[PDB]
Order: sequence, then C-alpha cells, then structure tokens
Amino acid sequence: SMEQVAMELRLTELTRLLRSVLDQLQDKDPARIFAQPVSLKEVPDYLDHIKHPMDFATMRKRLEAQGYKNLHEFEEDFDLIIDNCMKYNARDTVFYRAAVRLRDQGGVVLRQARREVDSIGLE
Repeated sequence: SMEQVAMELRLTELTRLLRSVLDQLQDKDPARIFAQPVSLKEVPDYLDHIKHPMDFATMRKRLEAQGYKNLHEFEEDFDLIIDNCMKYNARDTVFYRAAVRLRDQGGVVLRQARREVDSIGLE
C-alpha cells in the first residue's frame, strides 16, 4: 500500500538522522572505549554483572537494519552503554570517567536531536 511506503520513508528518514547522531556521539569517545562489545574471553564474568551489554558497533548494526523505530529506543541503547560501564567499573577508573564524559557531551547532541525529530516529525 502507499501508506506503508510512506511509513517506510519516514523510518528511512529517521535512520538517516540517527546515523548522524550516532556519529556525533561516537566522536565523543576518541579512546574508542565503547566502540566494541566487551569481550567475554577477556572479561569472563561480565554477564554475571551486566544483563544487557551494549556498544557502538552493536547499535550501528541495529541502525543499518532500521531497527530503531523512534528516538527513545536509540537513547535507551546509548544509556545502556554508559550505565553498564558505570556499574562494572569503579569511580577511579579511566573506564568510568570516560562514560561520565560521554554522557555529559552526548546530552548536548541528544537534546537537539529530540527537537529535530519532533520538528521534522519523524516518528
């Protein structure tokens, strides 16, 4: 149907905006601490601690499959990256501190992303 095509165009449009958002967020992680999933070979107990692992590569996979239907779902995954890190790692670690900086700098990006999604009407 034509309605279904229109819905798909909106989703494709949203996916384009989120790709830009994702790139901007990942630029705030120049150490690439959050670029890939935590290795279960190198951190064998990880899933005992963290029940829903997340990372930028995994987000990018979901994004390219147009698997984010709205900005809230995207934000949920970004928050998992930060929140998982701040639980597994202690305050005095480079990992925890990197997550704090990513959350702070990323907030700016997400604030305007929300305005753009609402304004253009992409969800």
